[PDB]
Parts: sequence; C-alpha cells; structure tokens
Amino acid sequence: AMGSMRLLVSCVDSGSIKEVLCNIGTDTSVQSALQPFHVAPHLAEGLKAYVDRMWVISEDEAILARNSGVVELVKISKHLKENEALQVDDDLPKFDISEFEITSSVSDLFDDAKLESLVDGFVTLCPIKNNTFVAATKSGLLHIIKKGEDKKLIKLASLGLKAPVEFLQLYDLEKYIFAYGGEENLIKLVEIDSSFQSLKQIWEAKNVKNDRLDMRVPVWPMALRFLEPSPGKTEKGKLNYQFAAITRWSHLTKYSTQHGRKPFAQIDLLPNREPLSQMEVFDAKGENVVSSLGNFQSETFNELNVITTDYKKNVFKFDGNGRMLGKVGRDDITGSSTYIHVHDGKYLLQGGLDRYVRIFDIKTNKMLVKVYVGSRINFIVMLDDVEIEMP
Repeated sequence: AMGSMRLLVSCVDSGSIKEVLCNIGTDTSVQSALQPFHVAPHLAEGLKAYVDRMWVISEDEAILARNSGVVELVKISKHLKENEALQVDDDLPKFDISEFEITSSVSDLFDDAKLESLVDGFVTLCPIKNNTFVAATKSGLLHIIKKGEDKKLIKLASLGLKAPVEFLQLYDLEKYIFAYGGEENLIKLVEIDSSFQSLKQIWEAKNVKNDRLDMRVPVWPMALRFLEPSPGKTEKGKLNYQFAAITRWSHLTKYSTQHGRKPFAQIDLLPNREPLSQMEVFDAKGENVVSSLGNFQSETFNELNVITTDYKKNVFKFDGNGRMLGKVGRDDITGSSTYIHVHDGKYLLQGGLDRYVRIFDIKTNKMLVKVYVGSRINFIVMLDDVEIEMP
C-alpha cells in the first residue's frame, strides 16, 4: 500500500536540483523518525543560474527555466540503487534513483535593460498543450519554445508584453488565452494566435475607487487563478472570463468580465496591506478541484479557497470571502515560505528560506514530511513514480 515518494527540489544557493526519496513520517530534525532513503544533488550551475521554474513533462523528461536566462531540456534516467556492504574482507529491496542530463537548451531570454525603464527572472514555464511551452519573464517576454522532431529545443517566438510581470497564468478551463499583471500593471487578458506569431490584448482591468481618506489604492497583482465562465445569459460585446488574484498589498480581488473591468470585490486579507505572494486553489477535504494548470474548476467564487504566503514566516488559508481558515505549519516554519504548491488536491508542498522541504496534508493540516536540504528553496515537484523491486 505505501511506497516512497520522489521530490525534486530547487536549491537556490548552489543553483541545483536535489532528488529526495522518503516515506510519509519523515523528519530529519528528529533522529527517531523515518529518515530519507536517498538525497543527492544534480545540475548545480551556481547561484547566478538557479532554477526559477520547473516543469516535469513525464517520468523521462523535464524542462527547467533558470535565472541565467536559460531554458534547459532534461532527460531523466532511472536505476536501482545497489545496496552495498559496509565491511569488506545481501539480497533485499531496491528503489529507483535518477540521473539528469541536459540534452538541449535555449539562451539569452532575459532583457535586463527593458526593466530599467529590478532584475529579470522567469515567472511561468507551462505547457500550452504535446511538445510546445511558454516561458515568460518579468521583463515582459513571452517565449514560445518547442521540442523539435530532432528532439532539440527551438524558439518559435518571443512576444512582447508590458513590463513588469509578476505572473502569467494560462486559461485552460475549455484561442490561447492568458492573464498577466505586476507592479502598477493592471491585470490584462491576452489572446495569442495559434501560429504563435502574434498576440493581441483583449481586456485590461480598471482600479477600484479611492478609499475613505480619498487616496489611490495601489495596484500590484502577484498571482491569479481562473474560474469557469459565468453561467447563464451573457452580453454580446463583452468577454466571459472569471478569475481571482492575490496582490502584494494584501488583496484578494475577484473579477468577472461580464460584470466589468473593475473587480467586483477587493477584500483586505490581512492588516496594513501586509505583503503577500502566491495563490493555490484547494478544497478543504483535499479534493482535486483544479485543471492541470491549477485553475479552479467551478463557476462560483463561493466555493473558492486559496493558500497564500506573506514575506515573514506564515502560510495562510482563506475562503473566497477573505475569511481566514488557518495557518499551515505555524509551529515549524520559521522562514519566508518562498514556494507553495497544492499537489493532486490533497498535499501542500512547501519550501522557503528556512531550508526545509515539507509536505502537509491539506485536510488534517498535519506535517507529513520534513527534510533539511541546507539551501533556500524556491521550487518543488512531487513524483510518485518510485519503483520497488523485491528480491
């Protein structure tokens, strides 16, 4: 029934990826708990070039976007870990570990100067959906990159967008459509034409009205997830996209395009515009309620819950009304939680400045995995392809 899981972890400090094999109940900080079966680093390219985003294509292949400005295609191989003898002068179970080789890459994908009008990095590396990929930047580039018939990467296109970009979420709940936004850069919907040779802007949000002291409410959306389209009777001459976003001034803002370009709610999640980043849909019983790009598979905001993080040490759960549901890992997380991801509905992947990779059960809120990796963490994928061979 219970076979070890396989984590790949972006290790910022040494610009590398670690594979970690471990069961549930693993805690490196408690010597009597299960320890990991295996932990090794791979592909260390240094701090200058740390991994910004990963995507795993399959057991055999993944694609990496790095802060050197470089997207790499990575072949993953497996072999059984041989169980060797300690003292030298038998046949027991074995597990799959990985070897990672870069087969091909693409370069010079940042524009540092385009930001001076602070420094570039990737904020999306998604499939467009199946061998074509989006890799977008803060400088406001949207590169389209394909795995060619020859198995090498080629750049189909580099489309301009308004800088700076915090995120670039593709719509995939039913035309290539995506949202994007950033500091003082209003959420825009964009249609890219199926040849990938151009894009058109189709929607731009409007700011909310001024506040009680008649002062402008600043704009900084940080992350966004689509809901399904508004049900029933709809105006012609207007789009029908629904989406919610978290801002860097502690907003949960909700949008329908049917309603209009202003959000129909911009709720303050926390006091004093406490800065936030990231946004993960989840259902409180651990149900998988999202598309493969994390968009919420529902047509009302009412059933929406999100997980976001502040820049201190906390990981907050909120409902679609801004009502706090609780913190995750309040006793264990001591550093800014740089990466969270809800995996298959029921697990929260977490890692940040405190150098521990963690896995929480969304439903019980229990810590299932704690593994110290000695490095700040900015990404994790969980795999569940472990082979066990018995003798």
